[PDB]
Amino acid sequence: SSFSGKYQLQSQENFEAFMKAIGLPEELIQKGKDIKGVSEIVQNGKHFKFTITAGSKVIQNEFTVGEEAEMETMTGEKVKTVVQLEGDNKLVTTFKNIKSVTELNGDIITNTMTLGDIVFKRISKRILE
Amino acid sequence: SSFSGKYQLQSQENFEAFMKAIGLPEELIQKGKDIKGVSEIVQNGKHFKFTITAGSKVIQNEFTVGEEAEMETMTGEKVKTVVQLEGDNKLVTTFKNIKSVTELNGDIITNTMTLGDIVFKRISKRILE
Ligand SMILES: CCCCCCCCCCCCCCCC(=O)O
Ligand SMILES: CCCCCCCCCCCCCCCC(=O)O
Repeated sequence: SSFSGKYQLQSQENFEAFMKAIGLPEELIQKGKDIKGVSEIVQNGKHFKFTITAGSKVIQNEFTVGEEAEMETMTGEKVKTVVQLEGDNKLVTTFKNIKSVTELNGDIITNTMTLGDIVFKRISKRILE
Repeated sequence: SSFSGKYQLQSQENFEAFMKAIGLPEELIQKGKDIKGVSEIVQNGKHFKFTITAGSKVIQNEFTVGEEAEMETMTGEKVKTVVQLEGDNKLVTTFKNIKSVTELNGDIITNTMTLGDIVFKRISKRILE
């Protein structure tokens, strides 16, 4: 129903392999790979505000689903794309050669980013306030 | 008694002036000045683990009060200093020409950094899980 919440990272797979494939420096990969931080989502209808803790970087993006928006990526690049809401619990987008799926089931968000044969998966649990 | 918990930034004063004075790149100042993230402290006696969201950076430091510690600063430089306990609810340290005071008051933390005539003040609030 609503994506709003603070989410603490529980586990992830292929962080290092994904970040190397997009060109992050090895120095930032090593600094960030063990951080299990908190990301925040605020949903207002079709409007989303994301404050994402990704490794050692915090990225703050905002978009309305179905509308073209400029979003900052891990590399600092701003890509123009459209995120769609599938059902009430799946956010889907593609940018560059990455497919991204954000799925909410109960209190668990699973984010799956696919690049070639690397599936980068993050599992985060809502903080029950 | 215990600093442990997750804290969300509520307000801060003089972020830009302080970050300029320590020499942070202007591009990082502009993107970080409006981020209100979550920091986590894990305390075990005199031993502290900090996962700090500061602007657009995540900084992870560890240390024991009264022991010499090597800590990463906002610029990525590593400094050696000693963190002291003042009372039971204040951590104090000096490094370079900065004095940092971290004060716990129930569910509120006030971090005050003084650099010459600039007082960079952050007020955060415990996330109640
Ligand atoms: C598509 C623009 C964002 C680029 C950043 C990529 C790094 C992973 C992003 C996943 C965050 C999605 C929200 C769930 C919470 C989380 O996993 O932190
Ligand atoms: C003393 C070096 C720490 C790194 C410098 C980063 C600048 C901001 C540090 C303040 C964080 C203190 C913890 C309280 C929670 C918070 O304010 O996020």
